[PDB]
Amino acid sequence: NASVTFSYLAETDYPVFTLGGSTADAARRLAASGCACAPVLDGERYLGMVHLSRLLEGRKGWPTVKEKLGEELLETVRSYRPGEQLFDNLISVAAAKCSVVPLADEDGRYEGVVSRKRILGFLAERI
Amino acid sequence: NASVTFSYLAETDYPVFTLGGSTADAARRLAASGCACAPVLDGERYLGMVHLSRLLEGRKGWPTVKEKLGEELLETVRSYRPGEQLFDNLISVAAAKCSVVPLADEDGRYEGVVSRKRILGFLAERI
Repeated sequence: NASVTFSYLAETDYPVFTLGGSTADAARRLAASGCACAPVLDGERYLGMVHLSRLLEGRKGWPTVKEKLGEELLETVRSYRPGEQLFDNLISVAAAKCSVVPLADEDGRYEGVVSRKRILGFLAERI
Repeated sequence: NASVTFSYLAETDYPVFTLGGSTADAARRLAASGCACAPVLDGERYLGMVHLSRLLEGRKGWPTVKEKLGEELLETVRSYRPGEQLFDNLISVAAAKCSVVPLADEDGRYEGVVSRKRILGFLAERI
């Protein structure tokens, strides 16, 4: 399977937020969905990952309606093109803080995520 | 390679809770630590995994002050012995809901966890 590309495991049924959007919404959706982190877009462009731990940092409750998803909240980690080879990149994917890595095309347009869970499921059948 | 055991990747710096403990504290600790789920013990004995999403189910924000961590909240998923072979069990580990699997000895004493992150990092070195 040496030539298998990130596209193979792409998922779009994963929480994704928009820059300037509701942080209360974001925190709730992350916590409810079993995800510690999710991509944040500006229009179509992937900008960064936001972590539930960061949204709840310092406070005792949940974000209020007024709180906005700023760029300062994001970890602007690398993305992968859907057409990149998965097996050229396992070291970096294993090292990523978030258990999914974001996919973006050549213009930076978000194309979903790939999870460590699905990568391991694929490898387990062939290792 | 072939004969590597779960023990090799075992981690004990991972959140762990105790039966009857504060659910609001547990939920707060999960969210602050970047973990969606963690083991719950009765003494040293592993009982099951608890999920942040389960703890928040039907709560507005945090669990109430009086709520205690009871066994009906747990996913009583399988554990692995530290001496079991990793390469005999990748399919089930990849399939687990939680991104970690609990280790327990022959008597069910909790011995840490093994994460999908560490397993993938280990594989990346040899694929």
